[PDB]
Amino acid sequence: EAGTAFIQTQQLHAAMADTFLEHMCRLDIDSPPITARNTGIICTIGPASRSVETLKEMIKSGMNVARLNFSHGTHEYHAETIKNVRTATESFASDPILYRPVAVALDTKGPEIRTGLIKGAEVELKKGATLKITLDNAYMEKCDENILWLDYKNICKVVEVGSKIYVDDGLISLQVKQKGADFLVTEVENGGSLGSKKGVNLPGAAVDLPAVSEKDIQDLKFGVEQDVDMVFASFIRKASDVHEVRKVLGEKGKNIKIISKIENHEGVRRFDEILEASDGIMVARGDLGIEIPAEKVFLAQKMMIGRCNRAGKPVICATQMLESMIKKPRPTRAEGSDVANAVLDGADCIMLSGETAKGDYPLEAVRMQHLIAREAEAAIYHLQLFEELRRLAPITSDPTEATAVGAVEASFKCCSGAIIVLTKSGRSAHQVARYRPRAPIIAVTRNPQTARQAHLYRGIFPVLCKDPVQEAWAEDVDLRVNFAMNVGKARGFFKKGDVVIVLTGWRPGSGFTNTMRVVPVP
Amino acid sequence: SEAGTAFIQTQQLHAAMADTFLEHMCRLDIDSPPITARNTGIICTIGPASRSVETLKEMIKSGMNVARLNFSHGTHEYHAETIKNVRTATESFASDPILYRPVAVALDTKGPEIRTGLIKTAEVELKKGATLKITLDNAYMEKCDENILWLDYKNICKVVEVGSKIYVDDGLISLQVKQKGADFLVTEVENGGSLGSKKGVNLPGAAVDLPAVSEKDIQDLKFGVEQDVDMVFASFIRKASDVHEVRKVLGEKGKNIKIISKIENHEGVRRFDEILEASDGIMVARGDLGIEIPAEKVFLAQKMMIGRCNRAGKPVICATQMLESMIKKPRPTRAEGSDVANAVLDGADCIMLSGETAKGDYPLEAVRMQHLIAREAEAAIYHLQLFEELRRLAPITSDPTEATAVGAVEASFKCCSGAIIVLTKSGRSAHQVARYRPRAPIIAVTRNPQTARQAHLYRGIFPVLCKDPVQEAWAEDVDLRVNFAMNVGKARGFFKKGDVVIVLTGWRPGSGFTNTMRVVPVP
Amino acid sequence: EAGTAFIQTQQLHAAMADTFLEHMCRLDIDSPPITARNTGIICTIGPASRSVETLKEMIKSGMNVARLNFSHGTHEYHAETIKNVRTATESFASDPILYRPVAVALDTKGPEIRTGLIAEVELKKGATLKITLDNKCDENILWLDYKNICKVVEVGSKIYVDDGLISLQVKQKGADFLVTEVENGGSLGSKKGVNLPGAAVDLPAVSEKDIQDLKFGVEQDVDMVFASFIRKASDVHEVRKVLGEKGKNIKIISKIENHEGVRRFDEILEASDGIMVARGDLGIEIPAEKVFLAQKMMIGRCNRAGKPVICATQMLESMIKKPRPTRAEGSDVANAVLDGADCIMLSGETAKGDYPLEAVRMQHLIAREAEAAIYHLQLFEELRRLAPITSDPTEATAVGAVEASFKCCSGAIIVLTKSGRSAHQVARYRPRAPIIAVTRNPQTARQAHLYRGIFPVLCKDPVQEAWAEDVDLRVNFAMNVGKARGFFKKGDVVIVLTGWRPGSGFTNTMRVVPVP
Repeated sequence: EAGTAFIQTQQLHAAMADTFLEHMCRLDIDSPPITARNTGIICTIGPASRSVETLKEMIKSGMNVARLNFSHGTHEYHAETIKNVRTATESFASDPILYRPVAVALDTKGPEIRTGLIKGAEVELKKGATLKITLDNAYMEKCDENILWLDYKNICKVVEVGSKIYVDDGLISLQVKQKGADFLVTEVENGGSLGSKKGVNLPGAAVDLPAVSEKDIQDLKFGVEQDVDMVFASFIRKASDVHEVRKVLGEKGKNIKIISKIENHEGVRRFDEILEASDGIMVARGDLGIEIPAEKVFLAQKMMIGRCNRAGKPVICATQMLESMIKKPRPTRAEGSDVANAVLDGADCIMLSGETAKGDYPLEAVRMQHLIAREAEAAIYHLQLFEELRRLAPITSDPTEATAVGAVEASFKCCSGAIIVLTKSGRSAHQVARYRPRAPIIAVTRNPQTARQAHLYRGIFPVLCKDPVQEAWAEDVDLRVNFAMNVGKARGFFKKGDVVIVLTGWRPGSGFTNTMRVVPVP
Repeated sequence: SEAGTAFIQTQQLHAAMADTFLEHMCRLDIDSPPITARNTGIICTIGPASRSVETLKEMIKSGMNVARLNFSHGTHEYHAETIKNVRTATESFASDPILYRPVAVALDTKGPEIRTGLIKTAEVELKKGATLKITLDNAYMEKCDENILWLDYKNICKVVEVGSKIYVDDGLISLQVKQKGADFLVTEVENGGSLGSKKGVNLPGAAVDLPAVSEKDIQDLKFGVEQDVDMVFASFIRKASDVHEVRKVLGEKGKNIKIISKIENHEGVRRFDEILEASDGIMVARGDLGIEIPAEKVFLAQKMMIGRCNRAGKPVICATQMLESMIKKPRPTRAEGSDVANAVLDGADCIMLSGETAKGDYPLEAVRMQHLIAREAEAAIYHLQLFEELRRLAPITSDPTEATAVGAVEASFKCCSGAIIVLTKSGRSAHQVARYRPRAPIIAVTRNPQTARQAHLYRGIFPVLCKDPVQEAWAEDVDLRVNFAMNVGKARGFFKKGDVVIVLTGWRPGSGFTNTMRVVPVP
Repeated sequence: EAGTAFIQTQQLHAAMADTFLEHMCRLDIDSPPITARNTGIICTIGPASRSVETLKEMIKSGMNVARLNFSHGTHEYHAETIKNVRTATESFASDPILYRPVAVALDTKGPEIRTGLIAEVELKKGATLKITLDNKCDENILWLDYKNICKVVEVGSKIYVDDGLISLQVKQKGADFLVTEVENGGSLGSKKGVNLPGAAVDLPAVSEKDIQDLKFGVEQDVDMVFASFIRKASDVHEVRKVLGEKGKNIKIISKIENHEGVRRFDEILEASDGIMVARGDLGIEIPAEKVFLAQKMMIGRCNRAGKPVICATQMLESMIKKPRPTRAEGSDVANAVLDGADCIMLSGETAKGDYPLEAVRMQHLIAREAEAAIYHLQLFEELRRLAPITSDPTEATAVGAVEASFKCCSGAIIVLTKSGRSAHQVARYRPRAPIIAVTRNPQTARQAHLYRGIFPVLCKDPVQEAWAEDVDLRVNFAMNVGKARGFFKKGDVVIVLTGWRPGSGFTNTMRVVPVP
């Protein structure tokens, strides 16, 4: 096999139900899944998971993307994580059929509001009471109940009367009564224990902090040097923030995908322009949950995933996934359901955080994610997804687009085992993925970066062809198609006598993946 | 460059197809030019008014796709020279392959007939209410008059009852049978009129037992094979065994000749399904049906038969009483414009003109007018619904050609393509596309001359005959054929630089299936 | 049973086909029709048909509306026709189950350009012909009574003569004479009709004579007016003005007879109560390759608006001399029905031909056969999707009635209506089941015939003191009419529309009711 996630046996000839309701009634928990796991698994690599050995096991169990969290660590430390990721990835390269591309993602620390120290270190903040938030440094090393300092100079500009301010990522709540001439005076809504350099969130305030801190500028230039596939850009509030990130990555980093993290109210409010400007979106439920009423976050998640699905842009669901698996070898029922529901809402990828970065069971976390994501696939109602996305786009006439919608249509009609797409940039495979076929998309490419970036898209299984370009265009095609047939047979996607859809250009160095073939598997 | 006037059919590809049939009707505009090409085939009967090489050339230029020969009259030698003139006219355009329009030759048999005897030519006046005795007794063959009538159908009596109608001379004279003898009938003249010598008889509702193929038809079918006709229109088909008989006589030499069954009576309508299964296509002969069946049911029979043909993906031709007024006038009635148009809208693949082109005074104007009406009727077809219904009825399979043909039609609607280009040897791939009824014209590129001619049986196929030799690189042989079809479509005004067309081909030489679809911008 | 059109037996639990194509595929010429005849029949009354005896037989054979052509005849002559129509109609009053309302239609003469008098001269094609106003008939000289042709004709105009049989081409005017050349040839008799292309005709839409005819119609209590030569909204407004206050309930049906009417159709429709498509007149200016489009477009727009549309002219012409129609005529009629026409009108066939009775019965036969080919599922689905999104209770109620009628395979939708409004709303959505509109207003009953699928019945019973008893009595009358006509039987289901509580007028109440 070469890993517990390698073989994902499909059955192609099930009756598709005429209604969503019937699709639900037919679910059967005693039935093994009969579909591939189509959602991407992103794991945060840190102290628990950064050894070459653990990483190999994680790749086997279904990790597609390694996330590096630049909130902590030096460049040296993260360069050594990346090197171990690439060693573990390349250890499977000897067998091109069993090689799984693994992407590297750099997640920036991003703009932050921090308190100043207690004196340096705890203080008890009293339900009711008053607290003055002060702003000049002559009060930074001394806090306690009376006063509190923080580094965001413009708080007073962006806060109004009755605004919430949260301290220590949600713990302490505050209610601003008056803006007191470059000061703030606050009623303690919640109250708890207060420490030093604790994070501050401003629900519904249009924070004025730069798109990119100087620390992020240096971390993004390191990402370019280190050849990363994508960046997760923090606290994105407007289209300009994205353009700034893109400016920093410049010409050398132009092929690096920018995933915008939506972590506050302004980001949700300005989502359309953020989406316009971005390559993808990450929904940070934890951070949204501080910034926005608890009970609206599920609305915000569903909206963002629907809009991304409509634009054909990758969306990653993040934070609070299998967080209990930091300390235990199984997740709760509720975690299972939350993960499942993100896949069912239409997420392309699910990201694991502390569960893989620093906890006691990184391996089991990956495996459990793969199990849940794969079981969720039974409850996806493919017909409706495809029918609605088809119905919700213009004429276009872009040959590659027209051919993508056709391949997906053909995949349903023929109950195909796969859609094989030959692609240099990945674009055709991405265009196929936005129409949400049931069949796996086998994206055959010679470009190693294309192959790694393809993991951002639901349903793309990237395979990296290492064979040189054959002279005769038609036999170069048959060779890449052959490689795909062999992977798909080996992963149990299909077998002899099944049918697959094949997408290609026509003749060498053509503009457009504009050629669709329906091909029996030999 | 226009050597036609049916040749240039300028299409406008970029308007939204309405979301309802009702809205499509509401948006019809008599003041704007048609934006579609003329997709139904035109079949013209060639006779004294049309058989010269010169008239035939202009008939091709005006839209004629198929030359019909009516073997009801004329000798083998008369019909052989007609066929020769059709081919001389057709081949006069071969010098420019872009202007060349394939033209098919169809042979329409006389078929089985019931005929009366002689009036000792002389006529006698039959009067309503009077009694007429019909006798089989041949001692009377030559002495028909106002009291006794001899017919040559020796089984009439087996097949008729008291109450039964008998029509004579194309429905002019009606008799109801009042007493049923063994060798004879006695009947009340219901209608009345002047009865001539050797006139045709119809038995409405009677399961007529004459042979599928007369002695004269066997001779005519063998001549068809020798003359390399493209199709036969077989008369008075009543049941599956009738079609098998025709197929047996055409035999192995005639195996590629298409058999179109003419439905001309009640039994044919009733046994339509078995006839359709056995036939290559169907011709609805409304005039004949009008005698054989209550006049006011014929429109139901037509709609029914055209529907079943569309469902089966088999050509259906509507014939008789099309632009008949144009035998003597240079313009048709409003009613005829409407009846032709409604046969197009019913789903007809082709329309056939008869005396209008065979013997009338304005053969050329009948062709021109048929083309005008058919092209305007196109605006009124709601293409989207036909396709969606045919897609949803089709038996579900994973067969690659069919998935590809359906996909190609789907893409043609979604990209508003200017054409579907299909490279086809036998024509099958192009026929598979046509049966899904795209709005866009199908340009079927073939090197097979016969394939090119027979393609006209299907609505929407514009066949072009590629003359170039087979290139050594398959990919180059494809682009050569595709380029040719591009040149043709540009010249006919189907599309232009910037537009998109759908292209269907195989994948490598021979292989098996036309399983490749490309969405190609027009260079 | 009194008459050949009375019993229209139905079978209800069909299963409608999933596609239009399957619907066509399942047509079967040997099966008797299993639906009522839903299309209205309008007959022109004239010398052959104006006797009480003939009118009675015509009613029994399916005539729903009697058209009076005021192109000819005096007020005295028409008053007597109307009196005969009403005598014949009221002869059936004595059994209310058997009583069929019959409407009277007044068709205006309108403006008419007409030639003079000399035998037939053959205008051989190409050969001169000058027109004169000087109050003589060969290839040079022809006179006509439109004093302003010269003012309205500019070198290159066309002049049609005798119902488009001839077409002359002016290309030199002389402000009193015109010098034409024959463009289309034919034989030319005496005292003919003439037309000009586009909007050239400036003659008033309502003439002094039309004003007198329309006021006559008001005093004779006619149900509808067929307004000739309507070319724009303001022609409709002038007719409505003349009919005025007293004639406010008279339906105005604008006749579309020329290219200009087609061009300005949207405003004519808006301003009219309905439309008549005069195919023959259309075919004078408009070529044969376009007339069928105009017909389909106009019937389509009428259907979308919910306004009655009548197909007229060249229907069963051959039946003027023959007792049977041709195949082509049968098809032409059937195709008007399938196009969505609410009524079909007979002209010379009933007015002056030898077989008035047979032309009616044969119209009925064809219209009833055409019903099998109508795909009611799609009509309703589409008209539902294209209706403006209102909350109007009467509209929601009508749509719900039709939907319940399909779901329940109901034998009928029974509508209790003083004004007919609710029955008209239901007919717009094209149910398969017949609409039995129960009314005590005789005008409502008569005007109902303009709408496809309405069977109007006139309740003669007095109002019951208890409202629910008054409702049950009218519904019971409807059940009886429907059983006698064979629409349904005991054990079937019907849809019933009413108001809630006495003397409303607002029909917002739907019930699903077993046939007892």
